[PDB]
Amino acid sequence: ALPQTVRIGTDTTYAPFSSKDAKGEFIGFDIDLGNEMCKRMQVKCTWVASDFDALIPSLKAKKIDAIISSLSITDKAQQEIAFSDKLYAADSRLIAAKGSPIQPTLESLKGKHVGVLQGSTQEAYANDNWRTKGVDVVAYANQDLIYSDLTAGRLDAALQDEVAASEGFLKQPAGKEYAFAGPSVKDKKYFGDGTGVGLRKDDTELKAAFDKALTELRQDGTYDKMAKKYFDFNVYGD
Ligand SMILES: NC(=[NH2+])NCCC[C@H](N)C(=O)O
Ligand code: NA
Repeated sequence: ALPQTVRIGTDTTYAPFSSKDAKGEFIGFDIDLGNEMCKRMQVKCTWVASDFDALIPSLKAKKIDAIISSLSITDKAQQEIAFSDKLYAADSRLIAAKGSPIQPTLESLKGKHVGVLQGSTQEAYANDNWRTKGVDVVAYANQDLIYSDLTAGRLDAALQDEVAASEGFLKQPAGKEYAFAGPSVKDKKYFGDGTGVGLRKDDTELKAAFDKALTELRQDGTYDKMAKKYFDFNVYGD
């Protein structure tokens, strides 16, 4: 027994998953997935923009009903909220200036300024592994601020979801001087297993509804066709 309107929170500074076009309309793979699921659920949905670190608290306060915002399914997150089945895979990777020697290692990063999104898995990773050991880890309200501070030369590097960095910055005008610094950083504990719809633990029926719709759009090929708009690779992963 779902609500008539499902309110979905997202942070719109994470192309190609969630961002705003020139008119301020919400666009991206997340938006397409959410709208497609809502359609199949036969509910109305309202998109709600907010800073990433506000999403889980807004959810718990019932100011939104769901989060679709490249939110990784982690053990930690599941202490607070529930998730749909996996929407797509999301590894983390560092970016730095082209021809930077930088690596995602303590040895490389000590004394350098590294940007992370506040409230993200990447902030947790960097705070635990890098900030404690003397890396200047800087946390930001949103990812656009990070990209800006990076191109302004205030940051040496930045850690975020690999596909967001690549499609949303590196392959975009602002990022032509930049590249990945080292390989993706795999850490089961911190980065979880792909992303999913974030939900209140007790909203069992909403989760089942989302899961049902997600299954169905994967089954009839809609998932792959939508994904093809953004990616020429297997975004879903395993
Ligand atoms: N729309 C966004 N800004 N998403 C950031 C997601 C970062 C990371 N995957 C996390 O779950 O913490
Ligand atoms: Na599947």
